[PDB]
Amino acid sequence: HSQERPTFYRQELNKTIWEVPERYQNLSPVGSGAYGSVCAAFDTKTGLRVAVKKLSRPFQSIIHAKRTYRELRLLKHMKHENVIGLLDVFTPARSLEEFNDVYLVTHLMGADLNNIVKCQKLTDDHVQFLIYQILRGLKYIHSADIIHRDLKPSNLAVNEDCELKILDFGLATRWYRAPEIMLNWMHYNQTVDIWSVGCIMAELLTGRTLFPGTDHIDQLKLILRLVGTPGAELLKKISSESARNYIQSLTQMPKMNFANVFIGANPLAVDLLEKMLVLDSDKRITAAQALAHAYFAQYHDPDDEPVADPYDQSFESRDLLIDEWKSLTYDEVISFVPPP
Ligand SMILES: C[S@@](=O)c1ccc(-c2nc(-c3ccc(F)cc3)c(-c3ccncc3)[nH]2)cc1
Ligand SMILES: CCCCCCCCO[C@@H]1O[C@H](CO)[C@@H](O)[C@H](O)[C@H]1O
Repeated sequence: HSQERPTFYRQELNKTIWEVPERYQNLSPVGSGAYGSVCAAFDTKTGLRVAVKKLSRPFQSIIHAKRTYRELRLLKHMKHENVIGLLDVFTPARSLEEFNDVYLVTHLMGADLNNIVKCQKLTDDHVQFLIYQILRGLKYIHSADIIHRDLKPSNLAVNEDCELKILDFGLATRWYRAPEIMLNWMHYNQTVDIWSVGCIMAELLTGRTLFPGTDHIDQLKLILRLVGTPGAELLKKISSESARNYIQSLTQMPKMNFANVFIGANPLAVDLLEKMLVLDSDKRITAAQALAHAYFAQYHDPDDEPVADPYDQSFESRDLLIDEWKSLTYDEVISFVPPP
């Protein structure tokens, strides 16, 4: 109605003074790093357990300030059940002149896909549900012209109703990366993330990491052994002469028979894996196409797989001063409207 600034309180946490609205109670540290620090809390207003992140050094430099702005813009835009979103953002500052600290609030997440899966085979029905949610989230992320680029089990939050959210941080590190990402290709397709989904899905089905490379080259050797050496269609799109001549020099390997590799799996799962784990990124199934695949028939609802509002990322190409990034960040804090 009902206008005021909330009443704040102060408490010493993770070696600094935290100043938060009184709705957030029982702060308990959960982690600290270069980035800032996170406390778990109880939001008495919503009845939700939340995580409150206080950014470290948000405006220390142009690059810090642009990163802070980027993070707030992204979190503000992401409004989807299977993607991290923003419950609240606040500052104790009462003016731009006072503005120094940024706090971000989201649902408390205590378990990632590894924490829940624990290296065991999941049932096919359970794999359908988890992969469906990842693809549902990716459809939304991709529709905002965003590519995750490092999707992996540690970036997937899952609760005890195995409801899943895609994150861009963690609560082995390269095993799920697209081969073009490990070769610093640039010009990435959104299907870089589909490769990662194939890697994750394979592992949930078999209980084994698909490409557990020891290092960069080994990872690539494991990939080529499964999917085969590049065909002529792929080779004609490689602009680098050294890349082409190295690839041609490799002994021709056929794509393995996925039906035999994943013997025992639902043949629809095998079919989907064959469509995700394709070396040529142009020939990989998209998130929207994958959601329509027969494997997900029990979960697919074409009227409840939403896309994002257009996401203005023009700021990415701007070179601005610190105070400008800071003011733009301040604007976004003030304009925040919580979800219903
Ligand atoms: C860069 S790495 O050190 C790093 C690790 C974790 C985090 C990190 N950021 C958050 C986090 C918290 C609130 C937000 F609004 C947004 C992100 C969490 C979080 C969210 C929910 N439950 C538990 C923890 N973890 C950030 C950076
Ligand atoms: C020997 C290992 C070869 C790896 C080949 C990876 C091929 C990835 O696929 C390529 O991705 C590019 C986007 O990044 C596109 O521009 C290309 O058209 C596409 O073919």
